[PDB]
Amino acid sequence: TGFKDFLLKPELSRAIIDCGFEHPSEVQQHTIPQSIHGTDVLCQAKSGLGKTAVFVLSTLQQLDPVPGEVAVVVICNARELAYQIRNEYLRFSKYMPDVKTAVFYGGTPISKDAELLKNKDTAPHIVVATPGRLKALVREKYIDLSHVKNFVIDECDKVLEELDMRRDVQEIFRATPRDKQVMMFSATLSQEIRPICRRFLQNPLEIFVGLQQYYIKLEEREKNRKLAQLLDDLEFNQVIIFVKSTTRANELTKLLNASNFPAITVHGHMKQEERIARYKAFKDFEKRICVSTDVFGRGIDIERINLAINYDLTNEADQYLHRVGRAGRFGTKGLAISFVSSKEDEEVLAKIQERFDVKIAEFPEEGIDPSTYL
Amino acid sequence: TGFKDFLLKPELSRAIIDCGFEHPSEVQQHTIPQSIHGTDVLCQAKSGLGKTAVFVLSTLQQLDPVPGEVAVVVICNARELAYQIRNEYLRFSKYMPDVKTAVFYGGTPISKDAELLKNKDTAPHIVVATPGRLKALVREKYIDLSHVKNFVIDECDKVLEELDMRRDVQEIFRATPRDKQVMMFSATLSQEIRPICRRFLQNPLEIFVGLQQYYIKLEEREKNRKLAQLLDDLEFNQVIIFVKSTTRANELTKLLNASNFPAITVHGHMKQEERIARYKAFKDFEKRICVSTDVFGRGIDIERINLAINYDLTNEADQYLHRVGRAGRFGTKGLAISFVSSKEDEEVLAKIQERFDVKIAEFPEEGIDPSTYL
Repeated sequence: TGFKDFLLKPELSRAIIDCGFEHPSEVQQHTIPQSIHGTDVLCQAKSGLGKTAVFVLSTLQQLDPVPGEVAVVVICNARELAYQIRNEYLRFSKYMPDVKTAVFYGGTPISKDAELLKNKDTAPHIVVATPGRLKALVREKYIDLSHVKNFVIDECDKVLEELDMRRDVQEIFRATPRDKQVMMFSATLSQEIRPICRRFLQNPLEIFVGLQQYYIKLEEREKNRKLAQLLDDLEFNQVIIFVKSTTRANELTKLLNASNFPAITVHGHMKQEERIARYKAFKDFEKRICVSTDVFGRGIDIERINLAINYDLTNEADQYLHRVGRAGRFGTKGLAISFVSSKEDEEVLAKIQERFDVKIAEFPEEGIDPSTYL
Repeated sequence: TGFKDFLLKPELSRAIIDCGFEHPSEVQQHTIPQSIHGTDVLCQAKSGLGKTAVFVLSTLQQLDPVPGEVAVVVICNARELAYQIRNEYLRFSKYMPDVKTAVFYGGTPISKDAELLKNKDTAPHIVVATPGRLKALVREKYIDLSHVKNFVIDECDKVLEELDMRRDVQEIFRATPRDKQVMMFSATLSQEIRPICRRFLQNPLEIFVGLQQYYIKLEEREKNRKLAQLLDDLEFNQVIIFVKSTTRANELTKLLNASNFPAITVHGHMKQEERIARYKAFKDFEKRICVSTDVFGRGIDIERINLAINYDLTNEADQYLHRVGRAGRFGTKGLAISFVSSKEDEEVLAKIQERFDVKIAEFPEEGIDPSTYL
């Protein structure tokens, strides 16, 4: 239990242990201890290495709940991301009954958010939101932000370069006390956006920047039968299958369900009500197979994924490393298999091995030992 | 026939007259005459003011076809845009039987492009392509670019800032003679991309930078019957109907098709194979009605749209001006009608009129004269 060295509340440490966390990532070791003191944070870390837990655990530790009073505000760029972030607040405030959280975004009647804000059972101490609706709550005085002590902007580079989101965020930022902690996070903080960020911070802490791999050389007409055989022989907990288009995702998923391989699919061109519903179905282990485009190529963390299959290879090596990264989370065991069915699959597979030193061996025809990836 | 003052081939001028062109836009007046001489061009012009006709008519005038020899190469960033550009070459080479053109992009077997390149009926003098596939044609020597005299990069700022496209484009650019004409076009040429552009030019010519509005105050349950009546009484060529959500787009479009109002819909939550298929169906006048979210609120240019209906009003005035801008393209006649069904429709309609000086009159109960918008 490495997080207990941060000297956090016993309710926090207990919830962190129920979430499977045992070793803090490097961004959390470099940010959490000094963020607890209320120091402003401008943080950059690579995709999926745990920036959410930084400001979630930090604000939850500084929080002392005052009833009916919003103390923490978190801003992101997308509605489902806000829903995801609020669900992380719920899981770490598991054993803090006094804490109440709410999320707000467009697409829902704003009158119901007003009622939820006044109710004594739902009056939130922590508010996650998208800039548009939260501004529509500040300006119609459905919410009071005169007591905010923690102001968080996630994906701050996108929030502050899009100018309609910047106006809303700055309107929200001017309803808060000036003597608050401000924290910003993004995997990409270019030299051109950092000066814009600094106009919200005051002397901030600035942080800047087991997987077995095989390939199979085959033809496109042989992918369906070889994949079905792979899923019958390999012993996996959950598998993610990456495809290069949405049409190939839906058609492959339809053939998997027809062949007694229960699978779901997530991609663009789909209603977000449906994208999230299947995301939760796969995340909560109702089906062991997920076919998706690069919409799940980065960041997604599902601990039961120990098999990633590149049904279609990527154009460049960087996306490949993020794809196979979905398996073997937190240095656990995993297995990655890529299909090489054309000329660029061979040059991109050729360009992956010099970049990372990995010899992506050809999948042996006799198969592999289950112990070598379990 | 203003284009005849450029002193172009009689076959070109004749095809230009069949395309309805009669007056050159300012970008074409400032670029075409000096581009005909083979002078390098770095051109910036606003969206939709005719940059395609600049390099299309210019290369077609300089072209003297040599059989089996590629003389002109055009690079864009998207596959459908390449298909669109090649179709513009077809329409202006209408009366030039010697000219042959081809387009190449991913998603198709590359062996068939090789066969099309060798065939004496299809060996192209002008090649439009996306950087990925054209590089895969140069490096496997399916195409010969040792004779290119005109090299065009459309949307050059996107082609050269994305680095996988820059590598491919520079690999293609090194298979061409160095003493060729190079032309680049984009609506956005920031100060940061122009030095990168100049490394391909040599002393280039550098060019840098009627709507009737009404509203109807009604209730939400009355929108369907009032819209159906509006589409039966008003005389429009094509109509765009803007909705605030994707669920309301699909349900409204389904009711329109049931009531003998053939319509299509484009929005998020949809497979992009399907989004584009309906975009082309509406753009090519197969159905006169399109229901969409703000995915078509900006930029989209369809000349037959003379009626825009705000079935759901926007949150802020800026998006309203872009929405109604889809009708009456290039200063032609148009008609805009917005539904006011709640309190903010009234304050946002209130805030539109001070910003733009327009008195958006209430739609008269007796209807409006067809002459006032035709």
